Amino acid sequence: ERKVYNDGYDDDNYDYIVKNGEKWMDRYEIDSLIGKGSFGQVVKAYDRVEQEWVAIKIIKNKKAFLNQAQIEVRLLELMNKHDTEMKYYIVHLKRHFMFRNHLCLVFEMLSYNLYDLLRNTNFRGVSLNLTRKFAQQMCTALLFLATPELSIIHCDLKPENILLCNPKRSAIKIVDFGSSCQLGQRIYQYIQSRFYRSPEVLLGMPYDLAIDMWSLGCILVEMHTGEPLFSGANEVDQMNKIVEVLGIPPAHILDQAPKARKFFEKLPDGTWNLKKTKDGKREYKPPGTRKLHNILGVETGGPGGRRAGESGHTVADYLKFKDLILRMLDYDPKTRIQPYYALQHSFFKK
Ligand SMILES: O=C1N=C(Nc2ccccc2)N=C1Cc1ccc2c(c1)OCO2
Repeated sequence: ERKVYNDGYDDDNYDYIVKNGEKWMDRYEIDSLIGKGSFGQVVKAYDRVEQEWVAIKIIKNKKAFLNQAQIEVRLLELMNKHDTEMKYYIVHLKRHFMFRNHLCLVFEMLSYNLYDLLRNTNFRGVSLNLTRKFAQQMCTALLFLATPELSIIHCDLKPENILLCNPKRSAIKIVDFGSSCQLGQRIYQYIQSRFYRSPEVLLGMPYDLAIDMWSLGCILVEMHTGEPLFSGANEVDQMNKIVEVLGIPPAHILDQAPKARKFFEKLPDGTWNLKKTKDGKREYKPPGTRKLHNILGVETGGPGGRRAGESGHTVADYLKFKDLILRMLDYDPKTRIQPYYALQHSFFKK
C-alpha cells in the first residue's frame, strides 16, 4: 500500500502534508508546524492581507472529522460574538474556509500552552502565585461558558488546551472546542482526556458543565506540582487513582451509576468497596490515604519541598489552595463548586 492521497496533498492519516514556505491563496504564508492532534494539525502562518501572524488549524480530510469541526466553528462563533468582556478568555476564530479538501480554522496567534510551560521549567512546576493567576482566569472563563445562552461544556480541558497570549506574561485563553457541546445536545460518552476525566463520565453517568471544573482541579494541581494528579493508564487505573486520594465515592452516586460495577462492588449491607483483587496483588494505596495535603506539601515546603523558604508559598496559602481544589474535586456534580462561588473563595482574596 503506497496510494497517493488527495492528489498527493495528504498523508495516510488524512492529514495535509505541511510544507514550510508554501503560500496559500496568495495570502497565508505557512511558516511551520506548531502541533499535531486527533483533530489534525496546527500551523504557524503569516497572513499577508491582515499583516499579522495567525495559527491555522488544518482539520483532517475525513467526513467524520469535518462534521465535528463544523460544530466547533458554530460554537466558536457564538462565543466570539457574545457580549460582556468575559469573551476574551476564549480564543478568537478570525475566519475559516475550505482548502484542498481540508476545513481550516484561522485563529489569532498565541504563545505556549501550559504543558509546554511546565516542561520549560523541567517539571518542577510553576509558582503558587502564578497557579492562582491561571486559576482565576479559568474560573471567569467557565462562568462565561455558563451563561444560559451558551451553556457550553468544553469536554477536554487540559494543559495543552490552555494557552498563554504572551510568552513573558500570565494572560491566557482556552482552545480546541472539538469535543465541546451545549447542555442537552450531548452526543458522546467517552469524553475528556483520561487524566482530566471526571468521575461521572468514568461511571457512565450523564454529565453537565461540572465536568470541566473537575478537569480544572486536576490541571491547577498539576501546574504547581509539575506532574498530573491522577495519572491513570486506563479507566480502571484512573478510577483507583482517584479513589486513592478521595476514597470510595458516595452510595447515592454509585447506586445510580451504570458502570459502577466496573470499578466497585456493593456489599450485602448496601455499602460499596473497590472490586476484589487477585490473590495477593497489592497495587494501590488504601482509599483516601494519599492525602492531597501531602501531594501539595502544605506543611513541608510545598511539592517535594521545592518551595522550602520562598516568598508567596505560605502554609496559610497552601491551606486556602487545598480547600478550593477539594471543592473542585467533589464526587457529586450537583454540589461541586461552581464558578460564581469559586471566584469568591479565600484563595483569591487580596
Ligand atoms: O484548537 C486548537 N487545538 C490545538 N491543539 C493543539 C495545538 C498544539 C499543541 C497541542 C494541541 N491548538 C489549537 C488552537 C490554537 C490556536 C492558536 C494558537 C495555537 C493553537 O498555537 C499557538 O497559537
